[PDB]
Amino acid sequence: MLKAGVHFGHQTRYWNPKMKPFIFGARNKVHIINLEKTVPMFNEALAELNKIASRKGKILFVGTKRAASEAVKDAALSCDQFFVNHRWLGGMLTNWKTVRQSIKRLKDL
RNA sequence: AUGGCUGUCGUCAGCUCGUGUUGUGAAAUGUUGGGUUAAGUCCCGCAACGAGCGCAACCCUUAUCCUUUGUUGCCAGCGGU
Ligand SMILES: [Mg+2]
Ligand SMILES: [Mg+2]
Repeated sequence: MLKAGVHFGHQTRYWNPKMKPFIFGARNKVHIINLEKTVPMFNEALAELNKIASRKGKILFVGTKRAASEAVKDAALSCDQFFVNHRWLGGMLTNWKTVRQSIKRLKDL
């Protein structure tokens, strides 16, 4: 069942009321998530996620921070899988048709 | 009442657009920020991504050197004084 050795929870106060259902925490000012509920979402997650990787995988691994950027430009970068490892230029989906040519310049370059 | 022309802030760094986003809306963002430039100059940052007019460059001149050209210009090495 549990696979996350030391991923436990995180984040002291700064919590978000909406995150009670998945919190069982306490230990020292910072709450532990609900290890026993995290996983039941690897079900459904990787499921409906796989259920469209076969329907034809088009993903986009959004993840940024000089502390994980290329730990995402990884076997994630590789497969049926796109990504963004730095500042997410805003409107890049909603303005893909202005940005599409921001690509044409990348390649032409 | 005007065309054309001209002073002027000021060769100051400014003025805008599309698309995206935001607000009920006038509008906003972009162009609020951190540096730096002569500069909206540039670099980082950034719900914006991109662009046009201005900044800059392309023009004249000046400072070095090469090619060509030697009269009306030049005289280094020559012969004539
Ligand atoms: Mg400019
Ligand atoms: Mg100019």
